[PDB]
Amino acid sequence: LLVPKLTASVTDGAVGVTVDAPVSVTAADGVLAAVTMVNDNGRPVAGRLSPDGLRWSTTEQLGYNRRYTLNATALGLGGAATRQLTFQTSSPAHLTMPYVMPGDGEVVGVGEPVAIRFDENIADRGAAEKAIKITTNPPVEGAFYWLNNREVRWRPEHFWKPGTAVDVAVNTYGVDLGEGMFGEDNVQTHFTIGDEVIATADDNTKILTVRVNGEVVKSMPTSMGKDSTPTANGIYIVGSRYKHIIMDSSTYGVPVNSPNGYRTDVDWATQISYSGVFVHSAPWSVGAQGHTNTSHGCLNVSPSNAQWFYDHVKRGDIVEVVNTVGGTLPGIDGLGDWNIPWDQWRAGNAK
Ligand SMILES: */C(C(=O)Nc1ccc(OC)cn1)=C(\Cl)S(=O)(=O)Cc1ccccc1Cl
Ligand SMILES: [Cl-]
Ligand SMILES: [Cl-]
Ligand code: NA
Repeated sequence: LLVPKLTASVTDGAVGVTVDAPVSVTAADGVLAAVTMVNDNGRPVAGRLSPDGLRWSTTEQLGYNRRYTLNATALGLGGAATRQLTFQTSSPAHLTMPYVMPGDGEVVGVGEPVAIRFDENIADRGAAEKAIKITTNPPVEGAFYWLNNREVRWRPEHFWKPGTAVDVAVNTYGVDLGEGMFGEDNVQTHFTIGDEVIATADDNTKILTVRVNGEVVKSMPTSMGKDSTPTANGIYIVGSRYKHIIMDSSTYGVPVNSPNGYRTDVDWATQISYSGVFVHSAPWSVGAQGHTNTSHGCLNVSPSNAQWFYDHVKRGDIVEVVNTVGGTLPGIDGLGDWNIPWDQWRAGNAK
């Protein structure tokens, strides 16, 4: 004649209960006859009893700064049992919203990292990383690395293989991300890796050679940064692409009428670094393309070739610059992720 026993995922009088998980009640030596949970305003939280009557769980996300009262009743062959539990959830000092790139359903190149950018500084980087679940198919190992206080990146050791599915579940709602900062919401994104496209700009030849799945499909002469403002070597990730884009140097503090000033509407511009390196149309430098470097760091190419590049590259394709007189693109540029050695990237910078 055992009385039914009830087990809850919460404790009476608990405080700071995180809302990153549903609340459940389980019955033994009997079944749940009724389970209810209401907040301080009397409003119930949606839940569902399992078909066998042994498990009840909330199906609606709980809220912050709330007081919940949980009531459960179990009936068994041996009698009846009831419990009442009250608890209070986390009271964030501030919330932060995550933003994920690339976009959901996108087809990206083999260089595209997963990016999760928050709208606030993240004090507990480890908590953030733990709340982000990455699925890859075919599965490959990857690791997180922070570009700054708000944006973390995830990538494998080598370029993605085409045909790879990437699933990104940012499960930050209810997660304490440090110093009272909690996740404002969850985000779900999924994308796929398309064709391997790798363009190599070699300063020795001043040719930009585009290889699609290992085959050279296009060669175009280029003029890169002049010796005083050279184009950094390294691996660049293709970012945004513009049919045309207005650029004004005074926007960033450089007068237009200075030696390094400019104010023009640029055609067929493909971004390959946050620092400002673009592939774009440079009709004025057609003669120097393939012979001498004349730009401020951009890879200048012909109008038809710049349009060709715009048409044939996608977000996440790779541009690799070699043999310039400049240094190496910073790994934390924003599109320079691949320039960090794997051992450093894997080790991370969570602490
Ligand atoms: C790239 C760049 O270096 N463009 C460039 C500078 C100078 C010359 O003279 C031959 C040719 N191309 C960029 Cl993103 S920029 O910051 O310098 C803006 C700019 C300025 C002039 C022309 C095009 C562009 Cl995108
Ligand atoms: Cl630049
Ligand atoms: Cl720029
Ligand atoms: Na309360």
